[PDB]
Order: sequence, then structure tokens, then C-alpha cells
Amino acid sequence: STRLRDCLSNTSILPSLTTFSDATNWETVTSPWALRFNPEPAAVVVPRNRDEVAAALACAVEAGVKVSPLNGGHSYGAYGLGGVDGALVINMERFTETTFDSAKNLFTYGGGSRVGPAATWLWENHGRHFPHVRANWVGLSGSSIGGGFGTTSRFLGTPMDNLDSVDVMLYNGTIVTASRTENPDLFFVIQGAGSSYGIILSLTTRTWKPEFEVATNFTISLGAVDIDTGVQALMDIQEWAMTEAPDTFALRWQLAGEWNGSGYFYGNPDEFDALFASLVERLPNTTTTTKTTADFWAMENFAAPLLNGTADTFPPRSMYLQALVLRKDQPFTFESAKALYQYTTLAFNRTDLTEFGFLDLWGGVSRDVDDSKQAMAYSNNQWLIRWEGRLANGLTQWPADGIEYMQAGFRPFKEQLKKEGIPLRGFVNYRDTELSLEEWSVRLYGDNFEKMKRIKSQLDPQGVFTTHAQSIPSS
Ligand SMILES: *Cc1cc2c(cc1C)nc1c(=O)[nH]c(=O)nc-1n2C[C@H](O)[C@H](O)[C@H](O)COP(=O)(O)OP(=O)(O)OC[C@H]1O[C@@H](n2cnc3c(N)ncnc32)[C@H](O)[C@@H]1O
Ligand SMILES: *[C@@H]1O[C@H](CO)[C@@H](O[C@@H]2O[C@H](CO)[C@@H](O)[C@H](O)[C@H]2NC(C)=O)[C@H](O)[C@H]1NC(C)=O
Ligand SMILES: *[C@@H]1O[C@H](CO)[C@@H](O)[C@H](O)[C@H]1NC(C)=O
Ligand SMILES: *[C@@H]1O[C@H](CO)[C@@H](O)[C@H](O)[C@H]1NC(C)=O
Ligand SMILES: *[C@@H]1O[C@H](CO)[C@@H](O)[C@H](O)[C@H]1NC(C)=O
Repeated sequence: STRLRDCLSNTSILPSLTTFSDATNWETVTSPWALRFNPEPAAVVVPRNRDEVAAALACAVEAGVKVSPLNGGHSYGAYGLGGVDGALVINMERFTETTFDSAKNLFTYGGGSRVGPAATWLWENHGRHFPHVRANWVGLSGSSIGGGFGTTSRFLGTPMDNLDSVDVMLYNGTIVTASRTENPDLFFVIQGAGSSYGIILSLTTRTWKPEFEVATNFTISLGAVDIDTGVQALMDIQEWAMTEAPDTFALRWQLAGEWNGSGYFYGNPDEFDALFASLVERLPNTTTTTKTTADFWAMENFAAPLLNGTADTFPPRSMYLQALVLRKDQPFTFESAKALYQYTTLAFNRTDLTEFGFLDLWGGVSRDVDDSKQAMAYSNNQWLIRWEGRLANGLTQWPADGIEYMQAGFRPFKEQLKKEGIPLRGFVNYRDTELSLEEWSVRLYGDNFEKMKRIKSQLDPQGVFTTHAQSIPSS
């Protein structure tokens, strides 16, 4: 460690903000949100300004160690701590500047920001919104580089595609601005795989002023129904969602916790009742619903508790997540939906694990996405499907067969997709840590992967940012 320590000790980074394993706070600074993992960094530093980021990077280059920026710490694979052991972790926590350009209605936030503080700042100062993940303390950099999905994404897009530009430090300390029209190759890979290419110092997002002061939420409960009835209900919901629903709806249909759903509507609250009537039309006669209204920012805080708070709503968790997407051209069939429900939630039976999962309705403005325009493949996404196992309360050891148990229940669904000729596709932020390179690369990036590897060779030839297991290799 001597080389890295001595180099860092000659920078201006505070000694109190430079930690190695002999530090009194090492265990705290290296603790992962994803408790199934425990990556061991070479060191963790907290830069106070852009020059200190560059100084830390230069020390990593001189020492021959990899570099991982740490933002909100939410990675489902502990990727911010490097994923693999031995990275220099650059904790971006001080980079929380917030500015608003009222001429262009663009919000600029620092590369170490979290969803809640930044959304709260923009709301309280300007009455504006940008799509964001549904959790108060997730990093904005770490979530925006993997698409993201929020309650407003069916009409506003993803956190990722609402980015207008970013400022990025490359491995050699050079700072560039990336956008669709400036350093487009870098912007391409930021939009899906940013951790493999640079350190995002600042991000600028488009923003939306809500048209209506009041928003609506709702629930749907089918009651005690059999599998065929529940599956038919999903098919009927899907048909409504693909033919009648406006883009301003959101809907989550439970996988674990069936047969129930919930959602939001961001159009005129006086138009909701007629739209909700059309949705519940075919549902079985045991169905009941609820509806409420609240002002826009109150609703935001009900969807993501404590957006304006001071602590994470979601404590660290030992879990294993899997996730697939379906597109508009090949959505659920009766057979594929039945395979999913029959062998995941309806067969789940463990004392040491609990089940979690849902189907988030997509569609809407995913119709405007082109896969050739950014690394992440997500054009015409129609559903986001999440199936997750969580360690039971009171246990501390993830079971040796937990991954196999979770994968087995989700396998009949995959086989039915294969039978129907439907590609297996994923969603970057919902990292499945058990996938092989052959699997994650095509599921996340489709046929963009070769281009991504070329850009990797061009922008990080020495591999400084090659850290976690899903890092983009060079060509
Ligand atoms: C924990 C969690 C995650 C989560 C969620 C709710 C909870 C409780 N809800 C989500 C949702 O509604 N929608 C969605 O799309 N994702 C949701 N997630 C997942 C979350 O978005 C991802 O796990 C995300 O990657 C987490 O980001 P975060 O910033 O919190 O985590 P990290 O470990 O520190 O970093 C993740 C990766 O991003 C790279 N990174 C971070 N900062 C930078 C900068 N400045 N520049 C470049 N790369 C950066 C890290 O290196 C790491 O690879
Ligand atoms: C839907 O909106 C209602 C508000 O109309 C939310 O209701 C709050 O729910 C919390 C649950 O933790 C209760 O403690 C509060 O008493 C409720 N507030 C009011 C004013 O009734 C509800 O949480 C929202 N649900 C979703 C999923 O967004
Ligand atoms: C957060 O915002 C909601 C909605 O305006 C408000 O009811 C609540 O009091 C706020 N919480 C804090 C801690 O300010
Ligand atoms: C659930 O698992 C237990 C063993 O832990 C078993 O006894 C029980 O029959 C199972 N329930 C089923 C298969 O419905
Ligand atoms: C730093 O690396 C980038 C990415 O390869 C390159 O474009 C730039 O010219 C380099 N800066 C130098 C050599 O000063």
C-alpha cells in the first residue's frame, strides 16, 4: 500500500478524508448496502474539488490500481466500492452543487448527489421535477448511468435520457463535457455503462413543471382468485395499457403479493375516474379499488418516502435480484405470464428467504427510443419484471443455495420466452450479478456491445475504470 499512501499523502486531500485499512473508520466507510457482498478497496478518499479528483486519479495511475467512484452506495452488486477487491474508491459525497438555468429550464447537480436532496431542492426552489428512481437516497450518478425508471417515466422518459449533458473526468485527469452533440461516443457509453469510462463530476437534466397541482394514486385488488383468473386479469390490464392508457399513468402489478396493483396518474385529476373505469372493465367481479389525491410534491413523497428527509428509507439488505424486460412487439402471453406466476410466487416456499417482486408497466414514450443512440438497449420496452429473494429477518448468512432457488423459479418464464422466440433482455440498474458476460452484455446492450468495447479501448486504454464484474472490456 506504500506507494498509493505516499502519493495520496502528497496531494491536498485531507488526511482525515484519506482512509486505508488502518483507519479508525475503515469498516464504516467500506460497508456495502448490498450485504451479500463485501469488496475490499485499496483505499477510500473524499475529494473536495475537481482538482482533488484528478490528483486521486493520478495516484491510482502511478500505483497501477483501478478506480471506482462511489455515489449513493445502492448498487445491487456493491459496484461503487469496486465490485472486485483492490480499487481506489473516490467517494463523491461532497459534489452536491445545485443550480438552475431558468432560460433553458435545465437543472445542474453535482456528481455525488442523491435523489431526494436534489429533487427536494428543485421542487422547493423552482416547482419542477425530473424523472428519478423510486427511492430517496439512491445516487443520481449511479442510477442515471443505468437508465433508471420512475413513476413519471412513461411520459417523461428515464433519468438517463432526461440528461442533457454531463461533465466527465477521464482516466488522465482530462475533463470533457459529453452530450448528444459533444463527445458523443462518451455520452453514448455514459448512457448505460458510465462507471467503465470516467468520473462524472456534474450532470445537467431537463426538467418538467407539472401541469396540474394535484396527482392521483390508486390500488387494485382482485381478491381470492385462481391462477388462470389472475393471469387473464394481467392480460386484460396489458391490453388496456397498450391501447387505451395515456402516457401519464404509472402502474405496478405485484409478482410477490399478488393479485394486486397500484399506480399513479399525472394527467388532469378530473379525467382519472373515466380512465380508471376503463381499466377495471374486464377485471373479475371480486375486484375492489381505492383512489386518493394529493398535491404533486406530497405525492412524490408518498411514492418515495423521505425524499425531503435526512436518511435512507431502505437499510442495507442481503438479497439477490433478477430482472427482465419485455417490449411492445412481444409482450406477455397467457402462457408466459402463467409460467412466471406459477413457478415464482405461487411456488415460493422458504423459511430463510422472503420473496419480493413486481411488474412495472413501461411503454409510453419508450416508443421514441432508438437503441442506436445510446449504449443501453431499451427501445419500446413495455414491462420491467423484477424477481428478488431477501434474507429473512434475524439471519446474517446468505444461504449457499439461495441463488439457485431464486433462479429455478424464474426459469420456466425464460423457457417460455425462448419457446416464443422472444429475446432475453435486461435493465441495467437491475443488475443480475450471477450472469455471465455472454448473458449480461447482450441482455443490457443488445448489439451495441462491440461499439462500447471500441469506445473503451479509445477512452480508457489502460483500463483504469475496469472494476466490477459487469465492466465493459476493451475491444
Ligand atoms: C438500493 C436501491 C436501489 C434501487 C432502488 C431502491 C433501492 C433501495 N430503486 C430503484 C428504482 O426505483 N429504479 C431503478 O432504476 N433503480 C433502482 N435501484 C437501483 C439503483 O439505481 C442502482 O443500484 C444504482 O446503480 C445505484 O447507484 P448509487 O450511486 O446509489 O450506487 P453506487 O454503488 O455508489 O454506484 C453504482 C455504480 O455507479 C458508478 N458511479 C457512481 N457515481 C459515479 C460517478 N460520479 N461517475 C461515474 N460512475 C459513477 C459506481 O462506480 C458504480 O459502478
Ligand atoms: C397514496 O396517497 C395517499 C395520500 O392520499 C398516501 O396516504 C398516506 O399513506 C401513509 C402510509 O404510510 C399513511 O401513514 C398516511 O396517513 C396517508 N396520508 C394521508 C393524507 O392519507 C399513500 O401512501 C399513497 N400511496 C402510494 C403507493 O403512493
Ligand atoms: C416533506 O414534504 C412533504 C410534502 O410537502 C411534507 O408533508 C413533509 O412535512 C416534508 N417533510 C419534511 C421533513 O420537511
Ligand atoms: C414448504 O416446505 C416445507 C419444508 O420446509 C414442506 O414441509 C412443505 O410441504 C412445503 N410446502 C409446500 C410444498 O406446499
Ligand atoms: C486523455 O485521454 C483521453 C481519452 O483517451 C484523450 O482523448 C485525451 O487526448 C487525453 N489527454 C491528454 C493526452 O492530455
